[PDB]
Amino acid sequence: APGDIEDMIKAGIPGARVTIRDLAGDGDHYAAEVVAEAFRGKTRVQQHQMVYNALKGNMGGILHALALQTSAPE
Ligand SMILES: [Co+2]
Repeated sequence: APGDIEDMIKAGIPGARVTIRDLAGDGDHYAAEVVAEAFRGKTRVQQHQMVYNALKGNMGGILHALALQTSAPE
């Protein structure tokens, strides 16, 4: 459902700030910015892993369907 991606990220990574946009408005492919203190000192690969974990396999094709930008809070 709409908002479900954002909900799962925030449930799985407590304290995360999430910005989700629906690429092409197609209800299929998305881009997400996730900012979380738990990401500080982790590599981008490590941060993305935490986001994939948060989605708990609910999003088919997530490797290509959820384009990620992650960072520690500024
Ligand atoms: Co696809």
